[PDB]
Amino acid sequence: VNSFSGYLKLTDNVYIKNADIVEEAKKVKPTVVVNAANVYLKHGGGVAGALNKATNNAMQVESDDYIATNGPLKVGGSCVLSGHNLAKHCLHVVGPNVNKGEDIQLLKSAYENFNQHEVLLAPLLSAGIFGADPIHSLRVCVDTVRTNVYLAVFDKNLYDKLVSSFL
Ligand SMILES: CN(Cc1ccccn1)c1ncnc2[nH]c3cc(F)ccc3c12
Repeated sequence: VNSFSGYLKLTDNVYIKNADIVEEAKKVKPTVVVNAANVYLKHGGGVAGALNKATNNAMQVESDDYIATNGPLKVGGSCVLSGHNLAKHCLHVVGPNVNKGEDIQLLKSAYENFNQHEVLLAPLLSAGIFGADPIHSLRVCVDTVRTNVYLAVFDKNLYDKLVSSFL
């Protein structure tokens, strides 16, 4: 039993809700919140900008030190950093950005990072300003993640479409 509330169950291990991931993170305090990161951990907009703003820029400060030490992530890769006031940990995952021409096949590799964590609160990778089709992202999620994932979808219209079109 966990504290996630109001989710629709899609499969054995995938759940979905219309929610603001920032507000869901602050209420749940999950062990892991997933950020929709880029390779530079520059949290300027989309989910990343919202999560970083909610940490009063502490996420960005920590991320800049991470990059100065380790260099950029790989597209499809991830790193674990602090969850600050939102979660125990933040798993920064880099899905391909279609608006940069990155290979959509890397979306599966991106979701594989979720399997290293038993339970996660996450957005749909490569959705929003990353330019992928969220229906495809949901399909890859369901077909790749085996651990328990709670997907927060900000846009109510999109959510209804994701639920209604799910196979
Ligand atoms: C993937 N996105 C955004 C998105 C874009 C297009 C269609 C659907 N969703 C999110 N997903 C879950 N929670 C979110 N909180 C957000 C707060 C923001 F200020 C900006 C973005 C998000 C956000």
